[PDB]
Amino acid sequence: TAHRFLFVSTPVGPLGSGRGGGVELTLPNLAKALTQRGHQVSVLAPAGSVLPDLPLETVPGTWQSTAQSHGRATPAEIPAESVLARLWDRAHQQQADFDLILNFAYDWLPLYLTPFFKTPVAHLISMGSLSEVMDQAIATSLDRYPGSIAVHSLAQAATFPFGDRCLCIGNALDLAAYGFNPEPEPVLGWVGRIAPEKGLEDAIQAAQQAGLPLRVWGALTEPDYWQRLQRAVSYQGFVSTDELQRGLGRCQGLLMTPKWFGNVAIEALACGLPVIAYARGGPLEIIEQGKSGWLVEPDQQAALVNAIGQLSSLDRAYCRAQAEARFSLAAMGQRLEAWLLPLLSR
Amino acid sequence: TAHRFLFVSTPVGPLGSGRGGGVELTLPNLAKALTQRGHQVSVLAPAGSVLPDLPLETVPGTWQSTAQSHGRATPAEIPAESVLARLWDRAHQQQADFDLILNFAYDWLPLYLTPFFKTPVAHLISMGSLSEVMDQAIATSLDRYPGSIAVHSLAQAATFPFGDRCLCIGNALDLAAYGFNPEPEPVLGWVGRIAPEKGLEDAIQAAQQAGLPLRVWGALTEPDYWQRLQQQFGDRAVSYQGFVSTDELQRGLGRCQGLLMTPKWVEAFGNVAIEALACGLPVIAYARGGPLEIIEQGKSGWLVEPDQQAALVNAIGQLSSLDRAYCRAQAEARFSLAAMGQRLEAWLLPLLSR
Ligand SMILES: C[C@H](O)[C@H](O)C1=Nc2c(nc(N)[nH]c2=O)NC1
Ligand SMILES: C[C@H](O)[C@H](O)C1=Nc2c(nc(N)[nH]c2=O)NC1
Repeated sequence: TAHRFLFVSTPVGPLGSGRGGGVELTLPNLAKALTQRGHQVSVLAPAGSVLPDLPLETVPGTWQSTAQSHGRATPAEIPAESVLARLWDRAHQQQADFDLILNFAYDWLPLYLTPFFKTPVAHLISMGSLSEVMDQAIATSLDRYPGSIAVHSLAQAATFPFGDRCLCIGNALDLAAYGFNPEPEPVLGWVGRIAPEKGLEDAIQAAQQAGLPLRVWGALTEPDYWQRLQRAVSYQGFVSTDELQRGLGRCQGLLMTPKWFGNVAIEALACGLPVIAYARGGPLEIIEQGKSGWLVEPDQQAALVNAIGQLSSLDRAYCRAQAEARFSLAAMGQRLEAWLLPLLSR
Repeated sequence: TAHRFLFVSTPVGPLGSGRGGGVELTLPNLAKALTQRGHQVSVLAPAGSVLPDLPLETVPGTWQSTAQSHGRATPAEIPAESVLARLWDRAHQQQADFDLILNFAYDWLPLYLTPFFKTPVAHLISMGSLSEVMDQAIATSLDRYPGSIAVHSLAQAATFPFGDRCLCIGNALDLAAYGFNPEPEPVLGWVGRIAPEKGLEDAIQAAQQAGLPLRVWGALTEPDYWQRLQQQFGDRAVSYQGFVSTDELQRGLGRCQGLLMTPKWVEAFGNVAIEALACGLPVIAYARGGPLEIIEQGKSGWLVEPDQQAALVNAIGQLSSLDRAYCRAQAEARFSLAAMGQRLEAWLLPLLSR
């Protein structure tokens, strides 16, 4: 019995714009994870979204603000011509053409709508607790529909008082499309949305360690920013994952310095690129200290320097071995089936 | 054929508190207007609500911010522990116990949720255009579910582009609570919140000049304002006659020769003109918004030029031309529960499926 799934993406931005964060990696990988087992998976996402191979349906409208831009007492916002609202209205309309509906939005409304749907609606939470309304909505969903919530990390699960009631699936990626290369060259990678404050700001600043360039990937937003330390910093634009990975794989190490998934680490490993992260949040469950990467104290600009000088120690083939050992699609396949299948009956 | 209805109140505040606004009068009245015609009506409302003779279930939560205090580009807010969201969740729980659910809340969420219900949801919009997100929600609802949206006035409909596709049910009240009084005292009425920038100094000035003392009705939050009113006018000029209730209002109001109605906002539908007619009171109102379709000019009242003393003074000196018996007959004819019942049935019975 092959089942039919509908994935409703994040409303902060179009899939494959770079603006939807880590959902743009996880959504297609978890989709591919089920299609490989003979399931049908169809995606619904904001207008402007791109997705190879997969039945996609898009809807135009106003993007949802970022959640890490609002307090804890701040309410859920539904602006005019909300894309989120129209995404869900749309899912509701076709609910009977599907066996289950998985939501990837870190948003109140999808959770709230769960009992209003006849088709079972499972939810994959992507961030820690940020809002009171959001935690209350996840909790209400659990209470009525147990097992229907999931998470990637336990450090994510632990920010919730209902934390132990959420499943863990962790995170995967399509290993086949990442080429592991030994050829390293003194470069250094960094991969994300190049925001006003993501880790430049203040992680390039620790690229001085051996005056190393820091080749920067990521979708460039429309506004400007720019020059401190006079311009040894090799740049890149957005580009597909396959162009990313060739350009990335040939780094000596990848840096991560977010404020606190973050399933970028996991891409670097798939190329045998050792990760230097802050010993904080997600990275701790991905990186194995002084083996696949370094996990240093946050906010030093000194610890990182040292970490970057110790890269040659780490076996690059080991990084690639971990990535395969844990983070395959085939394993994430089973874990999704041991999450969703039971909800088709309960 | 009788049916079962579920009425879901406003999330701005409890019923029986003053915070729910005109829903505090509309909801019971429309409810009563169906029960006195065979139907059953239940009510869902926020924690604290007081509502007699009618099955009431109350719901805990944060109240919803009044829509008029937000601008047009502002989003819809759903706060943590929202009474609004919990109301509509509870309604959906019991949806199969009723033939139709009628929403009284001026908010995005109940409108968005209409296709998500198997039981028909009808919406009584209570204010004029305020937001982009609310206007589009009603618009969407109109398209998919024509005949689903009702309004109190054409003046309020006129604020929306799609106003022509809304139904005007007007308004009603329980006439038996209001005593017709054909012989009033030499006094004038004014009803509403006692604060600055609310129309009262206009009504005091025009009353005094006319040679009649004014009697007032409503909430006084700032005593310094009241003493300041006495300072610059007269101790005789204006007289507190209590808060509003409804039985105290119809007692005290019927005794006046006229209601001076001098509001600022571009409506004030505003129940009070209807209630004044119920006691056989002629209304002297500003010629704008709701009263333009309430008062028949020169027969049940006078519609006058806004913010102008001479215009009130002239209307006051023509109150005696107006038959108080007529004021009552138009309240009986246009604003009765009996009359609202057919309109509600004209509107809601076609919306029933099965
Ligand atoms: C990966 C993560 O889900 C993504 O970066 C974000 N998603 C969301 C967000 N904010 C909201 N309101 N909703 C989301 O789904 N901010 C960031
Ligand atoms: C009758 C009048 O419309 C009522 O007092 C109000 N209701 C509401 C309001 N604001 C919102 N958001 N919702 C309501 O139902 N402001 C005033």
